[PDB]
Amino acid sequence: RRTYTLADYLKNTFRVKSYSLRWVSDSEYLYKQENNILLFNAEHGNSSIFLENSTFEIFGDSISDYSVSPDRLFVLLEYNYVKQWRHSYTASYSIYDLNKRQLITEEKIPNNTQWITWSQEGHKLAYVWKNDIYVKIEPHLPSHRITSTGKENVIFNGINDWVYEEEIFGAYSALWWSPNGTFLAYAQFNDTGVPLIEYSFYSDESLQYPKTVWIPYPKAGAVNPTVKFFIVNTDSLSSTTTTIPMQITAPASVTTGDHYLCDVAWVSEDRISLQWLRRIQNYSVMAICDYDKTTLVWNCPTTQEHIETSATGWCGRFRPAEPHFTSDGSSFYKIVSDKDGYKHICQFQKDRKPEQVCTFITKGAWEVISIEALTSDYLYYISNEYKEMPGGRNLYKIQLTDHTNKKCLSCDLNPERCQYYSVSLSKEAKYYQLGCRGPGLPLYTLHRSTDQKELRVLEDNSALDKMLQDVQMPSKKLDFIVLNETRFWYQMILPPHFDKSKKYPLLIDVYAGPCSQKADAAFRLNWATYLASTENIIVASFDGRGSGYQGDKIMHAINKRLGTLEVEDQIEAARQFLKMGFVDSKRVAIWGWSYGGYVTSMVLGSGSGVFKCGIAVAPVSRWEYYDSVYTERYMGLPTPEDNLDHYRNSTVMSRAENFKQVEYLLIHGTADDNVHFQQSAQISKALVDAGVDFQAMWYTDEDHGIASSTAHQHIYSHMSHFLQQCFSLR
Amino acid sequence: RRTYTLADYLKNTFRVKSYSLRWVSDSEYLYKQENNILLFNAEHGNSSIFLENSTFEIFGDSISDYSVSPDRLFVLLEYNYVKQWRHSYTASYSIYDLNKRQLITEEKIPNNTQWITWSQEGHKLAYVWKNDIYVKIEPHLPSHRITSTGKENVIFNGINDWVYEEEIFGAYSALWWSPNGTFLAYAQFNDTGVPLIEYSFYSDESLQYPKTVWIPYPKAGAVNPTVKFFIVNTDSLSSTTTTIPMQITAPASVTTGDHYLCDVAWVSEDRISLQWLRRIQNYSVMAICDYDKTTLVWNCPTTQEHIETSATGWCGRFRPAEPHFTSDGSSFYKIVSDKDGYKHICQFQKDRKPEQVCTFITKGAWEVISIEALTSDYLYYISNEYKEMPGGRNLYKIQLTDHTNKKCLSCDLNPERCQYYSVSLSKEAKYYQLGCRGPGLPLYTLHRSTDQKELRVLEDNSALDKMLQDVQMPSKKLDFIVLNETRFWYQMILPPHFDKSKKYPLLIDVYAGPCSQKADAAFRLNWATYLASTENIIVASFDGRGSGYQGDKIMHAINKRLGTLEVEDQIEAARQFLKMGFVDSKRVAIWGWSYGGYVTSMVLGSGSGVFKCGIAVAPVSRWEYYDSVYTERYMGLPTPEDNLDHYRNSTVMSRAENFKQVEYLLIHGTADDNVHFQQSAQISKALVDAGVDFQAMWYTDEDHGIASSTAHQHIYSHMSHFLQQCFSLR
Ligand SMILES: *C(N)[C@@H]1CC[C@H](C#CC)N1C(=O)[C@@H](N)C1CCCC1
Repeated sequence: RRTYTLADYLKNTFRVKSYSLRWVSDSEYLYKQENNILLFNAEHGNSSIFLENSTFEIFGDSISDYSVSPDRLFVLLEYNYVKQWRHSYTASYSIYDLNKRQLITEEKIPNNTQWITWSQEGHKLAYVWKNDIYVKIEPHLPSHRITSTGKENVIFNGINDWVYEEEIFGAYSALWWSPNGTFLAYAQFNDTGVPLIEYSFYSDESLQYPKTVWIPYPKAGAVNPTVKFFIVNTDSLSSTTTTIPMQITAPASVTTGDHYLCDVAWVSEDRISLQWLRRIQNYSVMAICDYDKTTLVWNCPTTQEHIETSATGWCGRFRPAEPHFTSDGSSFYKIVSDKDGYKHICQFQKDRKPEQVCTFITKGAWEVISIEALTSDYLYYISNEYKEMPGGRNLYKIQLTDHTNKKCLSCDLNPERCQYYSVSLSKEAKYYQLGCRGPGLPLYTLHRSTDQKELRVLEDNSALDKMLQDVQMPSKKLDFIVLNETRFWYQMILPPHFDKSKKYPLLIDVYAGPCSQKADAAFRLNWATYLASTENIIVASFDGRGSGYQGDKIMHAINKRLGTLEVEDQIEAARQFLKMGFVDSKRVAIWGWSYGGYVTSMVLGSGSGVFKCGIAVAPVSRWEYYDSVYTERYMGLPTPEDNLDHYRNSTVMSRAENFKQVEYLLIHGTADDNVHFQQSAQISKALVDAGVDFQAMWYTDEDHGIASSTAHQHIYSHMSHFLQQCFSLR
Repeated sequence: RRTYTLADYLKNTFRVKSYSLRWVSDSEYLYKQENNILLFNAEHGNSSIFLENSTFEIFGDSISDYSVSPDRLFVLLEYNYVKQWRHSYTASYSIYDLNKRQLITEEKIPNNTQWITWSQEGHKLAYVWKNDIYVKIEPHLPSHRITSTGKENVIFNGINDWVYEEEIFGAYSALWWSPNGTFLAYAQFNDTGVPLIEYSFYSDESLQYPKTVWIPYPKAGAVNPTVKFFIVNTDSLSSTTTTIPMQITAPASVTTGDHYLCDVAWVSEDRISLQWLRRIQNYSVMAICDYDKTTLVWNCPTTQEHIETSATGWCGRFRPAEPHFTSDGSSFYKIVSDKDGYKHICQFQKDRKPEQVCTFITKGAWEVISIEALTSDYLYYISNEYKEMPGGRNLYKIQLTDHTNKKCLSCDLNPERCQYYSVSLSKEAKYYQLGCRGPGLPLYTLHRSTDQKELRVLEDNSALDKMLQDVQMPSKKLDFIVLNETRFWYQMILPPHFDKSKKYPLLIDVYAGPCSQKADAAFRLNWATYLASTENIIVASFDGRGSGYQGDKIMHAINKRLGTLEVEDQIEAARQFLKMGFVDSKRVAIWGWSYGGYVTSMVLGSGSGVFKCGIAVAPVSRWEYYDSVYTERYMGLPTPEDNLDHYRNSTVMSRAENFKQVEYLLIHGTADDNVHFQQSAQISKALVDAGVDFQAMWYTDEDHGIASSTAHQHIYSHMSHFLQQCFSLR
């Protein structure tokens, strides 16, 4: 008879478990249990201690993470983790020798490393420190410095500058070991002409004068950083004081103007795959380069060029998809849009072919989410094909020799509980583990790939289940509405004993950025759960135009003009929800974070009269303020020669007037390096000039995520009270 | 039957007039009428046009201000006024030749002048541009550059750096023409070791990357700017390419460590008065320097040193008072504390005298506010002696030859309407104009000094009076309560038909900084007027310890420990108001700006239970964040060797917990160069860490005054709604 309190959410009262394993081979995996890394044998539950409750304690309680060398001989112990940006951070490291049973203490690794990684083979280490790359052929041996051009906020060797880390790679690392570890490829970035953004950091109240953080950040249209790709021969390190890395230069069709390095992918140890993109992500080129043993040079013949294009928008979902080469790198499978605009899997031959470079191996009005593995005879992938549910996720399997032999491996399993699967195959797909994120409580099981026999259940949230028994959980409808003759999915978090006859207040949850998906079949315990279970508020999300994985027709619909259709469609969907009867039209709200805050604001300022109040957290107010790689992908360049008009037209401040008809709560982090605060500061000023009263809230020194513990609780409590006040509740 | 709306306040519906004249001689004055400067004759209303509706229009509508040369031959026309800090700003200028009847166009004055001024005599001009001083013996003639060391944020010649402009001189100007204009004295400041504060400026939404403003600003304990005083011979300018200014060096008893230049005052043209202060404003020295015609040097013999001291706190109210020399500079009158700690007027002889340098010419448990004029036989001053009201202001007069011959000149006049006078005597006190700011509507009259005959009434707000007839104005009680056997005045803005039997909600208006005075007899039409006349809220202020003009016992009571007594006494006074019966104890609030916001916050965080809600605008959160000259005057140095403990003890964040028992609204300007925002950012963070919900509001690009038009209206509307919500009104 107890409800799901905001405290339950903020204090993470009801923990949801999972089974994050690490395939160490084609048949064994590592698993952390009671702070003990155990080696498990897929097949027979056969287990065994790998690292003990012990070890980890030497480095006290600061052991941030661990990385086992592929040959399982050493373990990297991360500690002193200091975050910086979405994925970047610096730590301290120690190499533990499993065999000799103790910490290597000789040629230690610098106490402020920005990135480190094992080779794919033995115990080779490559790490970036002070923006320069270093290599240690073996843990006990000394470091060999690979670069020295490294310089803060200027030259990045082996790590990404701000925009690359955020918009292109989504990772800090810019290193790539070749298979067998002979070479080490890396990218270099020059942030020289890139302009700076500078925000204040107050720190402990003891700091008398606030700090100033500056970051080379390119806003739409600004000068971007530049790139260079190198591959260095890791073997010759012992015979020189300095090795000379060879450089690969981007293809001619990309060099005429600004461009980016899209993706890196080693094919074999004498072949590497590189994808390049033009600043106007209209065009993309994936070159395949071969190592010339004679002239000790890499060649990227235009015969193996391969061009990807888009006349509807940009390339790929957020960037060209990654290639998956056959064992002998003669061919590769890659997800690309078919004639109908549906992201599917098709085959390529190393050498390009005149307007027939592909052969689609998948067809349908659904899309392939990702290629999970490629055996010598099978291609395992994940799609949203089943039951025509774009919001669902299932694991499939096609036989290379026979494209008709296509079988779903999770569709049957638990149709009730599971409709959203995540996968994880062993080193050679002998076994696989399924992650049911599906409708019901998450369920983890592993199966033998041959016959799919479910060897055993790794984790079923029985524990959680027992607890949620004494609690009044809300439900989640996941259906679709049809507009202009097209299906448009949505979801709703209905409060407990939801009576379709009564009328509840509605809260629209938004994001709606290009290729986003807020309506899916995944189980979650968030603030929306609290809102329905205790405030009796229906929280609903709607994936409209410019969204999800439903073909380019729908996604590219927003091209060159954000702050348009995705905004309208959000309003339209609310109307449709009202027509569904059980919504108290006199109490409808809308909120969102980042892109979501933008749309919230764009909706509240639409004067549509449909919404009472709204909350925007770290919203974008006008695209010229946001970074280049992201903005330009959908908006082009903010110049009169391109899309300047649409830029200036989609401003939030341009709608300050319409805010008089709404209660608005603007929240922004003070140290937000992603969405600059400048954005909200610009919005509040616009409303002040418009004589529109509203509520604001800044979070001192908080990130783009406002995710520090106290801040996290504070911001949700404050928003809760805002809704309570707005919905006449409390 | 109509009330005084917030709109009346924000739109300045009911204008209050005045009569700001400019004595051009001992018998004529200038006055702006219908954008026409008219010359009036004191005695017979005899008027006459000086400058027409015309002239001013050439420079369109940007004519910011005008300055008439003392010999009335030329007029300085200011336009293109660009503010910067409390008093600083840059403009463009034009000199209009009254005689030749047209704008001088030859040797124009630089289009970005930081400061300019006529000599006290003819048409000599001295102006600062690019931090260097220039002189033009006559308008048509070319400029003679006096300094060249001038450099932005580093070397200031003739203008004050940030802290001097704000805390010492309260003006941008650091130039002083000698009488007869032979010399031009000026101060120079080196901001070299002074640290910088840097805030962001967003500007129009069109600016893609926000600006960063940096200002050398010394926070408590930091390295201060340094000073140097020079006097240059303005006569020799025509015979050199460069003149060499002579420098005066501060007295020995001030040079051992950090110090400041207190005040400058020309005695005659061969004698100048300079006041110096030690960084620890415990000690002050006023040297009198004489010009040596032989060795062409200025001498400041220690025989004419004159020392001012304080064993209770600091010197003067906000700094040593200014000297007023006799015609022959043999003696001077200066306001100083007497044996009982009461600021009174006493005589000094050029040469100091061993522990008898003074002879008080005034006694009493009241204080002399200021010395208005010194005739060869009379000394006109202003005090709060009458009716024992420290909150009142009257004009007095003592005969030098007979100190018994002391007569009040405004006490009788209009005891009902006027109790707060401002004065303005002609060049030689032949006539004088009185400014009744008193209880009733302001009244301006001028009298002939001889017999005090009121020649005529310059302005009585009959116009305003007629309008306030159809409006329900609140009243203002100004009385005192007695604590620990001492009188402590307060005031109340009682709503219209105020019934002493009913119970109204109470709003405490605070400032309470050292030597402040919120309870006085001056007429005002502010937000407090709206609050009483329309919301029926009683707005009251209370001058407690460390306040007003009631002797050093009361003012110095707060020495070395701010955030103490002045805070408590504010709570005590609220209790006393509650005991007065007509206050609805269940709805008592408190608000304040700058120092006032500090106390509001210190009170709300006192957990005294006496207040429901409170609003703090641009508050100070801990004294180490505020500037040196101000903070140290009352707090000493933030070192363990001095007062570090009291600094750390009087923090607002140190009381975050007690805020759970109160609704708090924190407002701060984004471009506040005075109270750095860092202060509020530090407060909000403290509350967030304490898990205390509250309301915040930033004002993009607003000053310390948040006084831009739209911001002004927005911030008061927002505060009004906050109180309405808090007082269950609205
Ligand atoms: C706000 N008014 C800030 C807070 C501290 C200091 C005070 C007081 C009273 N202050 C000031 O702006 C200074 N500059 C003072 C100087 C005299 C009135 C304003």
